Amino acid sequence: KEPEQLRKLFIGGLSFETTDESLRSHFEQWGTLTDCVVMRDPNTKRSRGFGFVTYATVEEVDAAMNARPHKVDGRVVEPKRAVSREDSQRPGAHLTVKKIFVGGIKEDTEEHHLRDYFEQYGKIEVIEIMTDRGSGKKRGFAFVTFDDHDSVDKIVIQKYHTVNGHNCEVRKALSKQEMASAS
DNA sequence: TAGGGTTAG
Repeated sequence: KEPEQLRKLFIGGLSFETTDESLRSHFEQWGTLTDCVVMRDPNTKRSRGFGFVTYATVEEVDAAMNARPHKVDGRVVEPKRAVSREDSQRPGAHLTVKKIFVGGIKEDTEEHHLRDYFEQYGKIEVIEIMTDRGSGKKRGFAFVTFDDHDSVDKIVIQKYHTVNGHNCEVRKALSKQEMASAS
C-alpha cells in the first residue's frame, strides 16, 4: 500500500448534482476506489463543486489521468493530483501550470542532467539553466516546461528529486508578479 | 474547482 495522499485525486468543477454515488459510479471504471466523497457546505449540505476519489494503487490513478477528459453527470470535470493539506498552504500550489522551478542545482549541471531525471514524468518542452546577466555565472536553479500540467503535479507532490547527483527542490513556476503577491 | 468534528501536551 502506497501513501493515501499519493492514491487520491482532487476532482474539480463537479456538477452541483454530483453525489458520492455518481462520482463513484464513474471513476470505478479505472479501478477500485477506497474513498470517494463530494465535499459540501456543513450547513446547506449543498455541494461545493469539488470532491475526491482514491484508488487502491497509484498505478490505477495514473490510468484515470491518462483517461482525461472526464465528463461526469454531463459536465467536463477536472481531476488533479491531491495536494496534501499542508502543502495546500503554500503560495499558489493549486494553480495549473506546465513549468517548474528547480532550485539547488550544481554549477556544472547541464541540460542532459535535467532530462535524465525529468523525462520520466512527461514530454519536456523547455529546459533553462538560468545564468547571471552580463556575468554569465550559473545561478544554481532552472525552469523546465512540459506539455501536460499533470507532469508537474506528478512531481511537486513527491518530496525528493535527484538531479546531477544530488537532491534539488522543485516548485510550481510562479510569474514575477505571483512571486511578489506571494511575498 | 482544495478535504470530511484532520495539526502543539
